Amino acid sequence: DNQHKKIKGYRDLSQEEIDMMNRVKELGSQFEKLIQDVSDHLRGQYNASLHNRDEITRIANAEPGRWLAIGKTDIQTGMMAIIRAIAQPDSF
Amino acid sequence: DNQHKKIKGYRDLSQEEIDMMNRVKELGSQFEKLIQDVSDHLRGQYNASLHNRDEITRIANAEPGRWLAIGKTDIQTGMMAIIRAIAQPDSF
Amino acid sequence: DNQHKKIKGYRDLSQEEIDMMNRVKELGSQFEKLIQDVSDHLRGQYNASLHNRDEITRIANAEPGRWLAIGKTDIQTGMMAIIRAIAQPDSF
Amino acid sequence: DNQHKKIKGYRDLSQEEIDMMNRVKELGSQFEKLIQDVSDHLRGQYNASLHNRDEITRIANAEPGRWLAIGKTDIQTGMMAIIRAIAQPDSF
Amino acid sequence: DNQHKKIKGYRDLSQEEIDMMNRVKELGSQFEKLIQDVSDHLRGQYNASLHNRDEITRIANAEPGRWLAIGKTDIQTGMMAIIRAIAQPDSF
Amino acid sequence: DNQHKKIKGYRDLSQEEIDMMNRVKELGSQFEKLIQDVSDHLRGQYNASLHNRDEITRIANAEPGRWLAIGKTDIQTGMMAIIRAIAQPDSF
Ligand SMILES: Nc1nc(=O)c2ncn([C@@H]3O[C@@H]4COP(=O)(O)O[C@H]5[C@@H](O)[C@H](n6cnc7c(N)ncnc76)O[C@@H]5COP(=O)(O)O[C@@H]3[C@@H]4O)c2[nH]1
Ligand SMILES: Nc1nc(=O)c2ncn([C@@H]3O[C@@H]4COP(=O)(O)O[C@H]5[C@@H](O)[C@H](n6cnc7c(N)ncnc76)O[C@@H]5COP(=O)(O)O[C@@H]3[C@@H]4O)c2[nH]1
Ligand SMILES: Nc1nc(=O)c2ncn([C@@H]3O[C@@H]4COP(=O)(O)O[C@H]5[C@@H](O)[C@H](n6cnc7c(N)ncnc76)O[C@@H]5COP(=O)(O)O[C@@H]3[C@@H]4O)c2[nH]1
Repeated sequence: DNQHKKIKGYRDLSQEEIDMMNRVKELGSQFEKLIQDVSDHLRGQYNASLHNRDEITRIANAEPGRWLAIGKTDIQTGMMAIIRAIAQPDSF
Repeated sequence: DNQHKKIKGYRDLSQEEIDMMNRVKELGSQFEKLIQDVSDHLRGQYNASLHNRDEITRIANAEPGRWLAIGKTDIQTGMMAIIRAIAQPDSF
Repeated sequence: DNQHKKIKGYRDLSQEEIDMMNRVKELGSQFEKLIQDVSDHLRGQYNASLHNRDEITRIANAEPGRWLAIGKTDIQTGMMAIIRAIAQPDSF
Repeated sequence: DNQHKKIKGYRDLSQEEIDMMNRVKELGSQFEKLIQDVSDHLRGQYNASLHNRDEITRIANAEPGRWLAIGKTDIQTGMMAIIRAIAQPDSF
Repeated sequence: DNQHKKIKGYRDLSQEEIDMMNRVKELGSQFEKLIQDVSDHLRGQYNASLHNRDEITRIANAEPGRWLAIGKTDIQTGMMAIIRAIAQPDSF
Repeated sequence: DNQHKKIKGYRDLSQEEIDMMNRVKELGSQFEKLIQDVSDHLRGQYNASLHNRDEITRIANAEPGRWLAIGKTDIQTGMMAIIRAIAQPDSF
């Protein structure tokens, strides 16, 4: 019970603050779905092109799965930073 | 006309690809609105607390405007990386 | 009371988990002190060298205050990522 | 001998500067130990929960090992940036 | 034809702008070659030292391939950010 | 003399290693010049458009100076990471 009191820097949050944090989290869920959809597109693109070496080489050179992972991490850490701006912990 | 042909690594894109890129951009617009709303909350919070030194010191120590800017940059660069995964330029 | 239940993805945490999170936060406090000490060194270095244009130009070109801010942000976001690995939210 | 003279932008450093850089490196060693401890916790958590599919799915969805790696990289690059603020190379 | 008009925020670009963007891309190609050369050095270093456990352990602890990948990503995203400063999309 | 021995994790470097590190630094100097050129373009663009509010608003919304600074930092930290892959310090 009341885990936050045990965590350093955590402070009490009002309903407005919690609602804003949850708004950020919800938008992120939409990004997650978009990322899954892009991953699904990539899976199809790769499959459609196996045996067509030129396209497989082009896709390997574009590295789209690596870039999608980069984007996912930036989206998640940006969400965390916005939420920190709302929640405002009293610690480094 | 056809600026992309002049830009290195840029390739022709199908309507499905362009639609996915635009989907990413649209979700980002929603993030922009959320960020503005958080900035507006912060402006109000600061204003409501001027002359209450303890709260002004607490807010200064939490640095919420800096964290909001950090989050904005991560959201934008993540969008760029997801869009690169869709668009797949043929260059470093 | 029990703010975490209202925040999406947040889950109950055991004492061991909270103790590890707090360990991360404590180490960060040590980094904060080190960063302040470096900022103090920089303030002195700059002061000692005003009127010695060559050194002031060299310091301006090294941009040490900007680099210290870069380091501070990376330390804080790394702390946040380690703490997320311990706390393990059930959301994007 | 005197490798630094051969490296562009590297400049001579006083004992105080070297001591501060080493202070940063030492604090980092403490972070390394903490990261290993978290990795050990994660290994145990996973092991304790194999055959309990719901928990294994939850852990896979939280991606704590990926987040721990993210945190490690941010800690290391932040250390590098703080050390650059102390050492102040005369190059881009 | 004219894919840019279909992509949100994309604007018409003059020849000077496109030439600057391509200048960035070209410099990046030079970085790609340097990165390949470093990867080749690492491959040789590892090979030359197999059976010399102490050196293999030292290399594993330095993690140079991971650091090279980190550097590659930072170079590519920095290129993207400079190009965005030139191209100036009218969107988030 | 021999400052590196006093810095933790620093190891002796061969001429080939130092030459590769310097190659990275040199390429970076080329990036610095390109960044200055882009900054100069931006200064001119802004100047040419003062009193044309629509263009000044568009430029303010694109935030090209902020994006150029983002790119500069990513280029510099990527250089640092590549150089760490060559130099291979024996510390966290
Ligand atoms: N002042 C204050 N009071 C709070 O109650 C509170 N709760 C969170 N925060 C801070 O918000 C910011 C963003 O949170 P996010 O959920 O994105 O990341 C969180 C989330 O991924 C995870 N986490 C924290 N608590 C829990 C929890 N109870 N369950 C699951 N995951 C958790 O660990 C990350 C980092 O936490 P901190 O980096 O220590 O504090 C956070 C951070 O500064 C708070 N700040
Ligand atoms: N002016 C100046 N004089 C110096 O003697 C000096 N030594 C280091 N630095 C700069 O400090 C900053 C942080 O150093 P860190 O050790 O975290 O990263 C270092 C470290 O990981 C690695 N490295 C450099 N020299 C060695 C070395 N001799 N042995 C092992 N690793 C080394 O390569 C990284 C990047 O070096 P640079 O990015 O070229 O210069 C560094 C950087 O700006 C110096 N700056
Ligand atoms: N205003 C404007 N008009 C343009 O014509 C234009 N073209 C690109 N940009 C923006 O430049 C910046 C850097 O571009 P880079 O090529 O590094 O990344 C690009 C590139 O990796 C990829 N991409 C975009 N279009 C194509 C394309 N036609 N073919 C291949 N890859 C493409 O997707 C990345 C992100 O694009 P955005 O993040 O939506 O817009 C870019 C970005 O802001 C433009 N901005």
